[PDB]
Amino acid sequence: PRRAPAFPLSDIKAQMLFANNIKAQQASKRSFKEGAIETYEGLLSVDPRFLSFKNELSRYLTDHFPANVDEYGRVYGNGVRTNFFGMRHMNGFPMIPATWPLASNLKKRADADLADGPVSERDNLLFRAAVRLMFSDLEPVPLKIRKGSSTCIPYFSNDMGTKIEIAERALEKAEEAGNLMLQGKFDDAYQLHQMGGAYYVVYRAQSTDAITLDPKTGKFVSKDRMVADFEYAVTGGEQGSLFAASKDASRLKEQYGIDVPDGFFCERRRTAMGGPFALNAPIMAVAQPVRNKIYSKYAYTFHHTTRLNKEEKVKEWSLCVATDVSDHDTFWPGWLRDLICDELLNMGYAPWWVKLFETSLKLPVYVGAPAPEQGHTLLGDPSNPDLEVGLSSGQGATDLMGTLLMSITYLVMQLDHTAPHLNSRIKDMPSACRFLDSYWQGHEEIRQISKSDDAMLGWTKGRALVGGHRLFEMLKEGKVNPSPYMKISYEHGGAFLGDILLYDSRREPGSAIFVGNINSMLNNQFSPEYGVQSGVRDRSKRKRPFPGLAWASMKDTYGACPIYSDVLEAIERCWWNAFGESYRAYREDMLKRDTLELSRYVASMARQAGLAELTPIDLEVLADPNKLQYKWTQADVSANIHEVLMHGVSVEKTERFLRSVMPR
Ligand SMILES: [Mg+2]
Ligand SMILES: [Mg+2]
Repeated sequence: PRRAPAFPLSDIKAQMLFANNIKAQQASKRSFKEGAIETYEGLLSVDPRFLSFKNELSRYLTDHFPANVDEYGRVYGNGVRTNFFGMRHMNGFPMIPATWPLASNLKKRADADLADGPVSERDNLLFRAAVRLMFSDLEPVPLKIRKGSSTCIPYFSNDMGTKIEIAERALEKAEEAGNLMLQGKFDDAYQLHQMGGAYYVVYRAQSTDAITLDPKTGKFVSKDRMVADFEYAVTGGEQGSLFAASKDASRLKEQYGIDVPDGFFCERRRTAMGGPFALNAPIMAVAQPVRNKIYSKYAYTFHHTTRLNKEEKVKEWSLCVATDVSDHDTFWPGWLRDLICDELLNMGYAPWWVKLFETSLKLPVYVGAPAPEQGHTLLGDPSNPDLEVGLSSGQGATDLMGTLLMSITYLVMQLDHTAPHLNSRIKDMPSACRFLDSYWQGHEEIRQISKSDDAMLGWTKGRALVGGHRLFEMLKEGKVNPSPYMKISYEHGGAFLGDILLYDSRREPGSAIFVGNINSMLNNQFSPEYGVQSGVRDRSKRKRPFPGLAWASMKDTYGACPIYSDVLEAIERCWWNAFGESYRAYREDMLKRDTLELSRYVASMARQAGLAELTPIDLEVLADPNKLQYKWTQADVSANIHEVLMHGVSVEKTERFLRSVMPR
């Protein structure tokens, strides 16, 4: 059922993806690379004292604080959902091999018994109503670009000046490029305007993953992560194999002379993709105004900040169901891309812009190095983009694509299983829009708070409440999938956007509280995804600009966890045993140094200003800007702090671009 074409790096089709510069050529050729991360300045992830510390601490905390999760996946008591063995990885050393990305997810969806389009007219109206509500009365804003981010295919530039030029040029030439694509002239659009080509596959670490201790043997077991070989990826699973990647770290002693303590493993590696910047810039110019609309008008469902902000909504509910979606990005349906595009055309959006948007979600993928002696292959033909990868992580609107799919998927689940009396309110497009507008503002007896694949579904008192309880029971039983669209289950230890919903003896939302996840504190402090990048002079360009700052926001973020104090004492005791030093003093010194360094980057901050004007969100984001890509948004961060991490193209250039895209 159609194997995707594949081209080696030597092929002209792959060569055309990399510009005639050292950075682009190095990216094309880069072989498999691995190494210990510099966890903190002058400390490697594989340091014997650090691994001794991790062994003692993970064992102690699991022993003294076993998980408190009930039969319905509700967290209670200590606020712990699993063991603390997730920290036991040799950070910087990945599992081998990483997966080859699936060129087509059509068979994957069909075999999982998931729909190839909207099941009913009601569902079709709801998905289309979501497009009309999300993309309608948008306001232009400056196009913000992350400092130090790559432009990927074809230039691979990390320079802000070059990035601004590329983005401004892209906004000027998007119409001409989109019109060429409408004529089927993809090669011309790419050659002239660098809009097309492929996504560049980057493999990212998921630093902590499940590890269990087998009581029978006293030996640790890592969670098996299934990977697809090249044959499986190109055939969409028709041929080739899906097998467990090797997390065995024994190899590090032989290859690198690194001592590997018992029960320490190689890290899980996830595919991530970087988009061709010239294609992403015109998409981002529309995506940011869309986020501003949904986070303002539909703030109830979509805008999530603090644990108390979430708590105020959830406390009003009679029932709260914390859902889980299996492999969201790979299962994301191409028919939704086509439905979105069709509806934007119906609204009066520029056909050339819709074509660029459509193309961004069908683009080929360049596979770098999943393992030693593997990769350097382009999947799909850039002359006619036709891939069905699901949702590409580096696309300019991925968060919105996951949010649109999932928000409607959950609403449909609530309609099907709990509220058939509301079906009469969804008769046509105007009534579908009126109903969805009301639902998204939290005005109906069925409610939700969501972001992509993370959500909490609510029921107030009323006719739907009884159905709500049956749906929860169906999820607990786990025999029937409640959705025709995605694989839905209940979360084992309900949480929403990093905050655990802590229930009491009553097991009711009214008396439940949102608390920080203590395991996330440990993940962030002892298993960061990236090293400190001490060689990158401009700190704002680093993946972890100011790691020391997270100590100042720790109490605000995690202080509400029942075992907060216990964990900090256990850390201090174990760090003393391992290093013969105070961890608290070590972090206080790092906090002082990073606070001083920060003033160099903030115009409003004098030579030794201090953190007085900064919020806990500001501090968490300066230590980890990745939180700005999955947890928070621009409006949640102080203006002077957002400027440290991002730079923009003028609103004058974006305003003119947006006028040409949008309906009359
Ligand atoms: Mg899952
Ligand atoms: Mg959830």
